[PDB]
Amino acid sequence: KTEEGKLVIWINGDKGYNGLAEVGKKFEKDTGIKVTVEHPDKLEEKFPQVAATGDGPDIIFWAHDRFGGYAQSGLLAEITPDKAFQDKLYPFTWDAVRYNGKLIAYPIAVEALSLIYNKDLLPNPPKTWEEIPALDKELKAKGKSALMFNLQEPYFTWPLIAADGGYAFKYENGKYDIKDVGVDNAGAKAGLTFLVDLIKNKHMNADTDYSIAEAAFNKGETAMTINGPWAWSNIDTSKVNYGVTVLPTFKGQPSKPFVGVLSAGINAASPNKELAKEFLENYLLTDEGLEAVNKDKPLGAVALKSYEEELAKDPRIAATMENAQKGEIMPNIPQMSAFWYAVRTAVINAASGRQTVDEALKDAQTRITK
Repeated sequence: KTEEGKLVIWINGDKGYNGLAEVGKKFEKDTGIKVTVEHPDKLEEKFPQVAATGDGPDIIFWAHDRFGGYAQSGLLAEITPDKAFQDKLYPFTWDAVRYNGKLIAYPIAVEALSLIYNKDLLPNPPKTWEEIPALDKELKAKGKSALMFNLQEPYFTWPLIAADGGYAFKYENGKYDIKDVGVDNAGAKAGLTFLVDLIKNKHMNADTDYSIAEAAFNKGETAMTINGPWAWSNIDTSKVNYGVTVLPTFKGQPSKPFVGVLSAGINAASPNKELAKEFLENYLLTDEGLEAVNKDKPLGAVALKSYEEELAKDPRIAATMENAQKGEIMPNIPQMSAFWYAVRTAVINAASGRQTVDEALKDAQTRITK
């Protein structure tokens, strides 16, 4: 039974330079509230090493997948809810942030992507995706392109082959089956086959690099750029208007890309539970500290119906809200990491010239399981 008067924060994508700067000093100002502002970068690998000691600090924000799903085995204490829940909380948010009937994680950051569109240099029916690829005919017909992006990255092919009906793993409620995979079907096959025609009908050789494709996204002068809140290079007070819209449908069904929520939590050794719940409930959960990090400057939407209700002005929470309703939550299984060996042999190997999608993709399923 020991008590202390200090807490260390850990943020990796919150930013808030001036925001947290004030709130931190304002508390100690009373007569006993000192918070240490720290931010990680590569500590992701040190965690399992520096954790074996018992977790020094006790304040860190990270997505819910590797927070409420991994901590459940390491050393993370559950959180207690207040009246903000009964008040009017989005059931679609907490209903998914449950594990073994326990709430050992809370979301306080939405990370995801938008579909970029060009001011008015792309007239067409945004009801069909196929309308996009054809845009190259009229665009290239002069000396430009309506779309430009990578081709061998897990940010385009996957989201493109997902709008067909190709599942990855069997996840119900909050657990997996054993060998239930939805890749050895007609949905995944037809999706991997279409992606190949695009590369041949566009580059006809696939010679697009990062510096080559970066040229387009850099000047965003083409109706195809994919970016997120945590992938912007150099802010700079620009003066160019950009259009943010959500992806259409394919064949009749949308695609399943990435949705992200940051779960907050403390180690199963936090001092004073009542003092923690009180300090945190009024720290990063009120106009006192919240406005600091989410009002100094808007960037991420919060899990509050009351706040978002005025939030109608910000297009971050609104635009992403479209895909969120019809999207899939990131994975939380270690076996899924094996798929990396699949995508390389499926697209890369098959794109070489001595690998057929039949034996490459189909046989790949049986290999992963055995």
